[PDB]
Amino acid sequence: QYSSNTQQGRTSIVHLFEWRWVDIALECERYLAPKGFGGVQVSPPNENVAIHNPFRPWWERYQPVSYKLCTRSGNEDEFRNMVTRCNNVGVRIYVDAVINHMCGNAVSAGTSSTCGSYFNPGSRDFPAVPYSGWDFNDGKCKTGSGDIENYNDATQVRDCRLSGLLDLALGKDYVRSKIAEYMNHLIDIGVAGFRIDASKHMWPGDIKAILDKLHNLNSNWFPEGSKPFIYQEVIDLGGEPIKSSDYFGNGRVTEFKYGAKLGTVIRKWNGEKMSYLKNWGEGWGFMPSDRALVFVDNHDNQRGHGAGGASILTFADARLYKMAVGFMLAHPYGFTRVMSSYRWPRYFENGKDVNDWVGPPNDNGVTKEVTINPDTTCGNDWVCEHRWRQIRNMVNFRNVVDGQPFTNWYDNGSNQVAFGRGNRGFIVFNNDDWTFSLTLQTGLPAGTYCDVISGDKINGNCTGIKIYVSDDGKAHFSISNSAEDPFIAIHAESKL
Ligand SMILES: C[C@H]1O[C@H](O[C@H]2[C@H](O)[C@@H](O)[C@@H](O[C@@H]3C(CO)=C[C@H](N[C@H]4[C@H](O)[C@@H](O)[C@@H](O[C@H]5[C@H](O)[C@@H](O)[C@@H](O)O[C@@H]5CO)O[C@@H]4C)[C@H](O)[C@H]3O)O[C@@H]2CO)[C@H](O)[C@@H](O)[C@@H]1N
Ligand SMILES: [Ca+2]
Ligand SMILES: [Cl-]
Repeated sequence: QYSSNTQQGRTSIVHLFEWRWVDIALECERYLAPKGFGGVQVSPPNENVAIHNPFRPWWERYQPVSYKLCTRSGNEDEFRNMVTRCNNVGVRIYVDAVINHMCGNAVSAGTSSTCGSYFNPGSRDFPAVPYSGWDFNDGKCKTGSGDIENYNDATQVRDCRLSGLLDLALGKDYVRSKIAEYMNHLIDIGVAGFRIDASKHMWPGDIKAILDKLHNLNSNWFPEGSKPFIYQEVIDLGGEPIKSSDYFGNGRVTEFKYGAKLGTVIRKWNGEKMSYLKNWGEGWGFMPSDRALVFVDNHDNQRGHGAGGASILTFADARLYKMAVGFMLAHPYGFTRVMSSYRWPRYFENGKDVNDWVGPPNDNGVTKEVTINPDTTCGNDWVCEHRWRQIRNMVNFRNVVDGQPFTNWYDNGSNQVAFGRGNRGFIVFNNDDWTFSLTLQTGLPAGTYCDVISGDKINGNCTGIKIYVSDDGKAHFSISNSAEDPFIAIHAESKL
């Protein structure tokens, strides 16, 4: 469950948050494959509650009504077509699996769901599964409200209702079997693994019992005996009884300390600075590298949900965000996930965004297609971070340096730092208020290299900055603090 199952030499996944299946399939073919992306995390593919107040929020997708593959992203046929077309070009698909709970206990009964299935939360009736009152934890929870009241009590965190969401009885074999049926349907289609949503709210032993029922990956694309890649969402920032390490038996775990601390460093908040990143990783108290799923922001914390945190960097602070993402992709710690977002009407009212619920770009609830502008950016209000040159070219940097040791570290005692990955790549950052200009040891063979942050290599020339590495591996770097991108990266495949 720890191996990504990506094609050899592809090292990252991109979260195409709320994108339609037909758009993802085209994106695999035209962009992700030739650019070396390993895989795509998709939003929940299972039928959910259509919530009309507020209007079609992104979060309605975390309120399941059935395991039918019918959502605003498209139907079962479109889902199958996407997975096929992606695997056929060597790009994997990872599913966001919502298995802790069904919908909110106070949603009205009826057929207001993305596939028209009837459901009755009040009587616990979900006949398209089917589930009944017998399949929920109402009798097991011991709080007055039936909802989670206290994160200091590990038992109620697992047995009671997260924010009123109907809590599935994952202790019983019937429920475990219905969930396993859904996941096996996905695996046979050609899915390479799963983000397990709300993992903190399930017993690690109940997750195990469901994963024991899973098939091996589809033998047309994957070697015999391949297991789905599993990464679990657990928010463990310290100081509560549940620990991310309680989940290592099942797969990888999301390391939320990563993006909170890196955002603080890059913003230079709290007395922190880039020279302290010399021991980034386990030195900062993070979980082991071989268990971590890392990221700068995710779909929750980029809009103040989940753990939130003011330090989080997102597309909305583009200049610092590209640097943070650039550091993450150059550094060997963890398995990396890049976010891909949409814009929404951000409106603050006593220091909270009251529009944090807004769903993807839409026409009366119908998801807008991803259009591609002539300069290769996206229209219709999709951000497409994954197509920003500085991010895409760092996704390739990580592939080119895969397996190479962290070496040749330099720092000025403040916010000018540089490091190498073996003899395959070198990266230089200026986050200080003055120019960085210095001759440094790169570890690279002699030659002319294109800086892949400012430009691209094409036809034996560069479109941006060029760096000249001499016979002893040294090169001069000059980065103004006023630079729009104040970092430089070169690697073995950017050499002329
Ligand atoms: C009925 C309910 O509907 C709406 O709730 C929505 C939320 O606002 C959305 O954020 C979204 O939640 C998703 C989800 C549930 O499917 C789980 C994910 N993330 C969770 C995390 O798993 C939880 O543990 C919890 O995090 C807490 C930490 O564990 C604590 O340590 C501490 O830091 O507090 C945090 C915050 O409580 O909540 C996280 C968000 C998943 O990725 C989420 O996207 O969807 C739900 C369901 O629609 C309404 O917003 C709400 O008011 C209604 N009561
Ligand atoms: Ca639970
Ligand atoms: Cl996540």
